[PDB]
Order: sequence, then C-alpha cells, then structure tokens
Amino acid sequence: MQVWPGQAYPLGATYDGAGTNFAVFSEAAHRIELCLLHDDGSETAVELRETDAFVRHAYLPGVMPGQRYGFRVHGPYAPERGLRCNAAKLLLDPYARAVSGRVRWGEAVYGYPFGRPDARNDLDSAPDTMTSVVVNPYFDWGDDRRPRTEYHHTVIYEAHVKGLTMLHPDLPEELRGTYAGLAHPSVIGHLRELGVTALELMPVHQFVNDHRLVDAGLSNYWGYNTIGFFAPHNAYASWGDRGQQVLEFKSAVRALHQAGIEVILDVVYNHTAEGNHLGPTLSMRGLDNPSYYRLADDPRYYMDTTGTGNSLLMRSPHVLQLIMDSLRYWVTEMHVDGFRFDLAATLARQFHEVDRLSSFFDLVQQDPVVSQVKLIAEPWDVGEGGYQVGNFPPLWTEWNGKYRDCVRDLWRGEPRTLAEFASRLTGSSDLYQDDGRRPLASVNFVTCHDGFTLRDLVSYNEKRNEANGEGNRDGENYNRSWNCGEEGETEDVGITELRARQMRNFLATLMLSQGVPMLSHGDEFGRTQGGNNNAYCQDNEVSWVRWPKEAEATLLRFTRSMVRLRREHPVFRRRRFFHGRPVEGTHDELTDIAWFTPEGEEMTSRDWQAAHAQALTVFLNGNAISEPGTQGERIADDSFLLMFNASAKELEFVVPDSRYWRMVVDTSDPEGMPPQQGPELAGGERVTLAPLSLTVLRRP
Amino acid sequence: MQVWPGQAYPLGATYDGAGTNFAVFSEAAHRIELCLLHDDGSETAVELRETDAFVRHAYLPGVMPGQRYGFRVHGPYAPERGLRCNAAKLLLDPYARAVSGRVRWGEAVYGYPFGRPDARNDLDSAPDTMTSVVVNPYFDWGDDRRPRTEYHHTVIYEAHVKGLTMLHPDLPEELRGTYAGLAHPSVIGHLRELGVTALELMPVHQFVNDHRLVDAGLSNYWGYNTIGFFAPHNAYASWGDRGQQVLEFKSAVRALHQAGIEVILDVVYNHTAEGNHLGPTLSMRGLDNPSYYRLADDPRYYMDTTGTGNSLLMRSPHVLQLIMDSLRYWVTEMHVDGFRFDLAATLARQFHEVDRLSSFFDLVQQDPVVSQVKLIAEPWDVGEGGYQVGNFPPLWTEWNGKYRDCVRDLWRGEPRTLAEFASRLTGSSDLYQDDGRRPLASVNFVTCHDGFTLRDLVSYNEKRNEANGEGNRDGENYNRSWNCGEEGETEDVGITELRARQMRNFLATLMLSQGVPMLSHGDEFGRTQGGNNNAYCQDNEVSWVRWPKENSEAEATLLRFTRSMVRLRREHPVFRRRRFFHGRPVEGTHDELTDIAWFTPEGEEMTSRDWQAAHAQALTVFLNGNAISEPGTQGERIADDSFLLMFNASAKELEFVVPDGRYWRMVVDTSDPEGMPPQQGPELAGGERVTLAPLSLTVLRRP
Repeated sequence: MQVWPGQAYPLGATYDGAGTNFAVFSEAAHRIELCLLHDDGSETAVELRETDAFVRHAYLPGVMPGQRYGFRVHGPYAPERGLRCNAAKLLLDPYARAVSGRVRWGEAVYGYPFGRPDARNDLDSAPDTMTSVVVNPYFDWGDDRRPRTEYHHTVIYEAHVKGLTMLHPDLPEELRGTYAGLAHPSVIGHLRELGVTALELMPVHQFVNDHRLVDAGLSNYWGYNTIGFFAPHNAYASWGDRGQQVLEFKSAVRALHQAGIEVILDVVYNHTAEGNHLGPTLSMRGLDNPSYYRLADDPRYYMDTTGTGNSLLMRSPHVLQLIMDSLRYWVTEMHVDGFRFDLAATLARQFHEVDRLSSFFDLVQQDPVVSQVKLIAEPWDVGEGGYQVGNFPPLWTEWNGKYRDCVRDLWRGEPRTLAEFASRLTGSSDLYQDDGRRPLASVNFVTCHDGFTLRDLVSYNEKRNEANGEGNRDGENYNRSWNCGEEGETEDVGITELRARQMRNFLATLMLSQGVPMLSHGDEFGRTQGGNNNAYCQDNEVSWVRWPKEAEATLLRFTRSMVRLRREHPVFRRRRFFHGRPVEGTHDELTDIAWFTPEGEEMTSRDWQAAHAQALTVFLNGNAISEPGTQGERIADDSFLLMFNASAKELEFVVPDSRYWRMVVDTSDPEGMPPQQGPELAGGERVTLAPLSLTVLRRP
Repeated sequence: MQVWPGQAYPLGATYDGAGTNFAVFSEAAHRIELCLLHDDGSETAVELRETDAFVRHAYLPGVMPGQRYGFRVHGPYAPERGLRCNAAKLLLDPYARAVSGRVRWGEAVYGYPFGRPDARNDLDSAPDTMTSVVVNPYFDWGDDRRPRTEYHHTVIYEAHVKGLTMLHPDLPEELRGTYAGLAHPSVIGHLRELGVTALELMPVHQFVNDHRLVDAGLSNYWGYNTIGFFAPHNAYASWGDRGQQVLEFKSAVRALHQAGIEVILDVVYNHTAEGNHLGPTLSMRGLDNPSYYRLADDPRYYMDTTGTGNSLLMRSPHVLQLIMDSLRYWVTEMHVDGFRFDLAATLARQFHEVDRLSSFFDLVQQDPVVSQVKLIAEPWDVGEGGYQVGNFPPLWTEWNGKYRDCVRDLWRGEPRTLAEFASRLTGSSDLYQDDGRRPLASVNFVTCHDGFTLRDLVSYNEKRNEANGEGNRDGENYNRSWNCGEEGETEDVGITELRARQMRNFLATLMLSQGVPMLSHGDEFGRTQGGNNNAYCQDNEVSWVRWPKENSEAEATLLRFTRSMVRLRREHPVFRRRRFFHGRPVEGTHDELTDIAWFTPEGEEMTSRDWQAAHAQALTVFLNGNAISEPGTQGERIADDSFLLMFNASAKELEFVVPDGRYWRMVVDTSDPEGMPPQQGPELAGGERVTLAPLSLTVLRRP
C-alpha cells in the first residue's frame, strides 16, 4: 500500500534492510504487475511504472524476506510474431534468488489450451506453478578462506546432491539427501580421507520435473533442465523452501572451505525448462518471448538443435547479461570455486550462428570475477575448421573424451596406438596446449555420470536402460566396455575377482596420468546402476549410494591410499604438464621420462607405431623435474617405474639399471596393494606380471 | 636477487605486503627481462620466464613500493612484418599505477636511427624515458560517501587541475596547481558556494609532452596525449613522483566527496602517445606492436582515422582488457564516480571498423562497475548509419553540440528554427530518448575548453591562436559568436556592459534548460584567453584562472550572478524534470493543465504554423509549477511555484505582456547591471505590458 519508484539495478529481489527493490526486464510487454503473494493465496498487484532500459521497477518498504512474489505481463499474444505474453500466467523472476514449491502439473501452467497451440490460454497459473522469493542477502562467512587450490594439486569428485547422502546411516533422516547432509562432518570427512580438492556437484540450479516424466512415475533426477539460475534447488533443502535454502547451500560451502574442499557447481545455459512451444509458460516466454529465446524464421517455433526444445538468444545483450550476472552471483555471493558448462559443445555452437562466439571468450577473459575461477567444459567443432576462437581463458579446461576412450579401449582388448597412448598419460599435450590459444588442462576421467559407472564398466557390453522407458535407444551405445566373462553378476569367483582388479587398474591409470583426475561418486565403493548408463530419471536405488559394511571396502582403502600417492609424489603432478618437451624425453640419463619395452630396451623411431600397444614400461625420473615451486624451490622426488600389461598372457618384465627398487603398488593381489607392504627388487631381474595388471617401483 | 614464480593476474606491478608480482602481456616477445632500477642507474636484469597465455611474469619478494621498474623485450625488428621490438629501449608497464619522470627527448627514445625509418636503433633509452613505479594500494577511505547524485541534480564543472589552482592567493605555493591544492577548503568552498555537484577533471592519465612542442617553447597543457591509463599524471603532484601521487589523488577525491562533489575524469582513449611510426617507442610499440595498435594494409603504418596518429585495434583481446581494467581501476580503487570520453566520435570509428563496436556497448552493459557510473561522450555518425548501436548503457550522455551551436546562433542574432530552439530548452527530446536505444540525457553547455571562453565568446569574431605557432589555421573557424561592437578589449562602456550582460544571458539560459548542464573553469569570473580558442599548448598565463581580489567590482558580480542561478535551479524542480521532456510534447495539451506552454511577446499562444518561425527572436515560455507528473524519492507529488520565461533575441526594445488575474514577482532580469538573481524584483500585473531592452531575459515567479 506504499510504493516508491526505487532503482533499475540490480534486477530481481534485493532487500534494503527495511525495504525491497523489484526489477523485471521486458522490451515487448504492455504492462507489468508485481503480484505480492499472501499466505492465503491472494494477489496484491502493484503496477510497476518507472521505465528504464525496458525494465519496469518499483520499491516496497516493509516487505521483508520470505515474501513470495511473481510477475504478470500483459503483452501481445501473437504466435505469428513470437509474442506469447499472457496476463493469466503469473511469471517467474529470472533473477529469483530462491523459489518455493514444486511444479504441480495441470492445464493451468501451459499458457495455451491443449486443443490449440496458437490460441490464448486464460487459466490462472498461480497455485500450480512455483513462486519466486525475496532472499535475505545477509550471511556470515566467518573465516571464509577461499581455497585457491591449484590445478596441478586438484582431485575432482563428481557427486549428486540427493543421491549422495540418501543412504548414509550416520546422518539424521532429516538431512538425508539434502544440502546440509553435504556439510556433515562424517561426509566432509569421507572426502578428506579420499584426498579430493574439488567437489563438482551436479546442477544445483533449480530445475523442473518434466511433465511427460512425472506422469510416468519417474522424475528428472540429474536435472540439466532449469528455470532460475540464482537459487538453490529446493527439493534438496531440508531447511524449507521459503528462502531458507540459500542459507543452506551457503552454510554448506563455508563448511567445505572449512576442510578446504572446493565447490564446483554444474551449470546449464543451453536450454530452459519452458522447452519448445507446447511446453509450459513459467518465466521467460511470458515476460518477453522474442528476446530470451532464439526463434526460427517463423516466430512460432523454437529451434532445438539437440532434443532440449529451445535455446537462449546469445546475441540479445540482456541474455548475455543473465549469464554473466548468474555466474558472478555464485562466485561472489555463494562463494563457489569454479563451474562446468554442461553441453558446452552445444553451448559453444549456438554463439557461432550469431558471430558472437569469439566475442564471448573476450567477455570471459576480461571480467575479474569469472576469469579467475575454474571453467570446465568439453571440446567442440564449429562451422568449418574447429573451435574457431583465438584466446581460451587461462583456466578454461575440457573433459578429455579421447583419454577415457583411449584407456577404456586398452584393458578392453582393442588397440590404441602407442602414440595415442603416449600422449594420454602425458596429459594430452597434443590437444590441450598451455599456449593461451587452447584449453590448458585435461580433466582425465575413466567414468562419469554419463555412460557406465566403474563397476558397470567391467560388467556389461550392452546397456540395460529399458528402465528409462525411452525404448532402450537412449544412452551411450558403444561404451567401449568389456564385461570380463559374463553379463550381469554371476557367482563365478574366477571372474568376480577379475573385475575387482580391473577397477584396480581403471583407478590406477587415472591417478598416474598427467593432468586433473576426476572420480565419479560411488566408484570407490563399487556403485552399480543396474547396467544403466544414462540414469537421468532414476531417482531411486539405481543411483543411490550404498554405504559399505570387505569387497566394497578393499577398493575404498585402495583408492584412499592411492590418492595419497598422487598428492605425495610430484612427478605425477607437474605444474607445467609435458606440454613443452617430448613424451620419450630427449634420450639420455637426465630426461624426466623414458619409455621401455617389457623386453627391456627403449622404444625407437619405427617402434612408436605399435598397433598392439598392449605392454609398456614407463620410467619417470625424480630429479629431471624442471619446475620451480611455490617459492623458487626445486621440487624433487624419487624416480618411479611403471609396467603396464594390457595383454592377457602373463608377461615377464625386466627392471633396467642394474640401484635397489621397491614395489609400491600391485593390482594383482586381492588384498589391494597400495597399502599392503611389498618386497624389494634388484633391477634387471625377470619378474612375472599377472594378466591385465599393473606394477609400480620406487627409488631415489 | 631472489626469484619466485608469482601469478599472471593481475597484469602490472602489485605490492603484496612483502613482495611485488609483475606481469606483462606480449604475445610476440621472444624473451622478456625485468629491470629493477636503483637510483645510481643500475639495471638488475631478471629474466621473466613463466608463460601462461603469453604473459611473462615473476614474483620478486622484498621489492617495495617506490622501486622503479621497466620492461625490456627481445623480439624481431621487422617492420615489413610489423614487429618493432628492441631490447635496448627500457619499456614501461602499461598497468603501472604511478609513473615518475619526464620525456628527456633525444635520439634514444625513438627506436629507429635518425637516418632511416625502417632500420634498427641501438641507443639505451633508460636515462631518457619515464620509469614505471610499484605502488602501495592501501588507503583509508574512512567513510567514502560516494555522492551518487542523480542526473537531474548534476551540476558538472569542467576544470583543469593546474588551470584551476595555479593563481589562487589562498593556497600555499606548495599546492598551487596540484592535486592536494584541489583539496583545499578554499577551492572546495568556491566549488560548493557555486553549487557544482560533479567536478570534471581534464586528462589525468599520465601523458607525454609531444616532442613537437617541447622543442617549440610550448607544452601539452591539456593532456590529450596519454601513455599509462592507470597513473595520476606525475606533473600534477606536489608530494612526489615515486608512487605517492596515488596518495594525493585518493586523499583528494576523499576531500571532494565529503563535500558532496562527484569526480568525473576525462579519459583519452582514441590514440596512444607513441602515435604513428617515426614516433617515440615508449610503452607498447616495443612490447607487442601487432596486438595493441591498428596496423593495416602494410604492417609498418598505422590506420589513421584518429587524426592524432595511432589508433588502438578495438578488437584485440587484451586491448579490450586494458581499457576495461583501466576504467574500473578508477571506480573501485580511486573511487571515481564517472567518466568523460574525449573524441568519442573517432573512438567509435575505430571500434566499428573491426566490428567490435556493438560487442563493446554490450560489454559495458553487463559490467557492474562501468555500467552504473556516469558515462559522458560525443555523438557520432559511423560508417553507414550514424549510431548503429542497439542499446546504450542507460547512463550514457553526449556533449550537446547542437545545443551550443543553436544558442550561440541565437544571442548573436541568427534564425535557428523555432522548433530547433523549442526542443533545446525542452530536454532535447528529439536526439536523446530514455528507452535505452539512445543516450538518456542531454548534457548542455554554452562553452568549454574546445572553442572560446565565455568572456571571449562575446568579444572576438575570429580566433587568435597565433601564440600556438600553428599559423592560426587551428581552432573552431566560425565559433558562431559576435564581438559586441569592437573586436578585442574596448573602452566603450556601451560595449563593456553589453558583454557582461550577454554573458548573463548565456549563463542563465544554460541553467534553466532541461537535461544536464555544464560549465568550464573560469566563466564565473569571466576568464579571457585573448581570443585563443584552442589553447592546448598554452601552459602559461593564457588559461590559468585569475582569482578576483576583493575590490574587483565587476568580476565579483558575475560570480554572485552565477552562484544564485544554480541556487534558482537547485531550489525549483521545474527547471530539471527527472524524466526530461521525453514522453510529452514541447507544447503540452494547450489547456488549463500543462507542464509547459509557449506564448508571444504580444501575449498569445503560438499556433502550429507559428511553430515554423525563421526569425524566432522573441518568446515567452510558461512552466506550470503544479503540473510536475514525476514521483518523488518516496512517491511525493513534486510541486513548485510557476515560472515565466521571457526571451528577446531582438535588437530593438520589444514590449512583452504577462500572459497570466493573478500577480507575478520578477526574479531574474538580465539587463540589470547589478545582477538580478542576487537582487530584488518589482511586481508585474497579470496582463500589463513590460518594456524589454534588446538582447535581454526576464523570469517571473508565482506559487
């Protein structure tokens, strides 16, 4: 009942101690109403009249947080002109700092009558839809020391916010599956014992349960399909949904930085949950359709290049703004350490149909907030020629798809070249050069959420995604996976211990390779998705995490004692990866590395093209480490000796240099042998090595 | 020494409490040395070897602010390829946040042998160049009440740092013409008394006195030839040049802001002081010539659209970073509240012939520091289509040149269309909207450092820039002015009062015209340059401000006239409408209730054909003080007394009639020689005639 004009910046819900400033963009709306929602379901419509930059805005004192607010836009309803505004639907603030409730699917949330897509729907959208919230922006990050952990000291961990803690019998069933159950000391401590420096969560941006999904008993579980990029997802909030979740995720980040674990929340900006036409009408299509979504040359239909349904307009400057304003809000206000752009390949494509691609990596590389955080993405190829960009921000990294496809295609049985294999342990120096013209790292992974899990990775040759309901045609088809003898679990102990060390190999490869190793959550305990490699709608025992009570425990203390080895020996984590100098080393008795035959000699000019690159002996030196440290200190370390047997028949290797070596790891024995103490070796002496197995020696 | 790795961000020299972290962008250098200079000219070479994204960087612990550094770059000298590197010229860090010294012009700083322009010079440019200096960024902004005065309240004052406080008999000799002298209670007194709400600083980024001037008896007094966009110009500091100039500036904005006065600084971006080839190799030519300047068609030579030499390759990835990092270092480290873009017209012609132009007005649009501050610049006509940008930063303003050329043409006696002058008072609705598709303001000005001064505008018909040594072919050719009887200083009293009464017309028109006003340093006293209208090279008595003594009768009257026109504006809203006349018409609905209404000398409402008056000499604008349909800071109806503007640009007496039964109290008359805004006023009847001397104004007031 008291309306001041207020300010045009910042857009959204911003509370000035005893007032609130509301701002909403639209360049094609007629009139905007801000409907202050009451608990009894009544609308207190305040027309917003001050116009600046096509943003209507007004300030209401005495309107304190928890206040539920929406928008109503009267605009032209012409699907011929891309004008799909509607006054009946109560729109959502794209800068909603928090959102209450869930989508209750009905006729009302659709904005066209089910019979006619070009007709106008005039149902009230108000009770069924969600509801944006005025977030109290105060928070006490007490000693919030920003963990500036380096890339060459990082161990990422891909974990889901609900699927992680739903079954830990240590957390109250109150906090099970929730953001606070993330910052529980026992869980914050399970990573500390692993030795991970980077927690990369899945989308915490608030997402919508697909209509055609919940009406199938399922629910979007991963949720790369969002509506509001300024709010924690509310079904992960055990502290309620009336703005309290923002104090949740914030209380969970500070506790992570307490134990010095970074947060890397996942980010989708390649489509919106409103989907193509015939979808719902919730936030964007209603406020201003033709300058949030890229429309075809028939304004009635949205160009989905993938299956998503719609794509944002990456040339309309107000859309560029929601992205940089979205990224900045988390880094600064929720104190997040890096991002990862889902379908950054579909993302980086979209720009290049508006010339605006290489002008965006300029925006990234100039801004001080977003540049100096980790940006993790995936390689692409656009138009004709490739990336077609000049300057990659010098933290911008890719998930190495040609390393896992190279590792998976090693213990499987098929060949990768010894050249393909040399450059992969090396840290993919051939695809990611540190120049400042290419991504500067490789996020090595043997597995992630897409495709199998490490357990399923050696247990199936075809998927078993009939549980997704998509006719089994979905999901990665050629997982490059070998099942070790039979499909499904079988009792046969002969093969059941075969797999148990196949994962002891998949994990060891990841840790000794140069670069950034990433673990998917559950591959320490041996997590199984029932052969399902795309579990996006399995919000159940499929992608829950079973917590152990020996087999599942041997691998946990395998991983946890392996990660010790990575953190402890600097030849496996070289600040400048082998970007400069060759993979063989300039052959002499000083090089950082030199490759050997199981027979004993060095590889040679026409030896590097070994199609059956099954066996290898890689010697890394502990004194050729040509990098200064934190303070100009020469980082030094022992020399190590790797011996790979990606070949069934037992192989006999020979340790060169005549020097007392110590076997520090052996895949083949069942008790797990990072921790189990080992014997000394002489060097030169013939050793036998089990099939499909690794061994590593140590000497200063 | 002792060499640690360091980082690559932030570019430039940054003091760490115990160290200094250097970084320099050069994507074509082959190896970069850092040179720590002592006082006894000793260069300690430290080979920066770490290379992330073509930034060579190292961390030097124990290096302290005040320690002099520079860069030396080993790259190929092939101008047929465009590379003009030379290991022998002690470069400067483009990010250096305080610079010491001065160009000591000789053969050594130019980077080529004075016989051939295409060959290679090997002269040590270390004792003849400036030297970058590490700076301590700590400062105590106790309560920096950033005076975020809105555009309708803004009274902008264009001063020059030296040219404001050089001849003041209140400042000690120490602080005359400096930054700390800018912080004096005296000048801040005269800035408040006048009522300025934002002081505009002529170029403050360190600039290079052109060799063409230093071997000419002259020097670059303005400073539109800059080198390091991050440093206070050293020659303005009375405390020291090894870094300390940052500590003046901050304590200076500090003292200004406490008074409620913004700081809008002028920035020189269209060109760099190394200029075109045959120019001194100072900062960027040697580091990386390709990715700073706009070379084209032939590598050796620089696309010259700027007309002042080198342009700056607006698509280069680290040229966008240098500009944006330089804009906001002044807003969030020096606490500046706004900017002014010299030669924004040309800069937009450099930004668009790379097709990065639109990409920039989006880059300013999102950025929270550069967007939300006052952005002042020039109109332009780019390539094909004029503006050719979509949506402006909705704080973007222009220097309303079609205002001054329209009011100069008026009190000189030329027939600017009765519509061309309607919209100019009105808030310049026609050229400046508020959607976001055009600049959301109409910054007005009668005169400035470009062109005449206000006592010169009324005394000379042609420029007199002979003292510039450019043969008087430089300067605005027709300044649309008139000398008022005898060109120069006359003894004729009939002339001498005509001027100081024309000057009252020019100042008063300005202070009632909608939009955002602006004055230049000297007009409150009426400073004369001697008809010199481009005094860029007069660092002498020509453009210092003379301060009026106490027994200086006439000059003190203009000052007391000016100090109360700002009063009349800061005290009555009707002369500054939050949304200027931007939706409404320049006439209003011709009925009982309109914010505005235009009448005749003879006393009738002007007709639509009467809106086509070539000889548009006489006028009477009514503003309704109750028809202000704009909300308050809290939603109040802002209501006022009604005003009555009467103009006569004629040359004989014209009798006006007061259009409005009720009564009017005359509050401003220009023909009065005592000065009316600081005087009393008779009562006009409400229909009675008034005799109005030629070239004179009258404002009446009534609640």
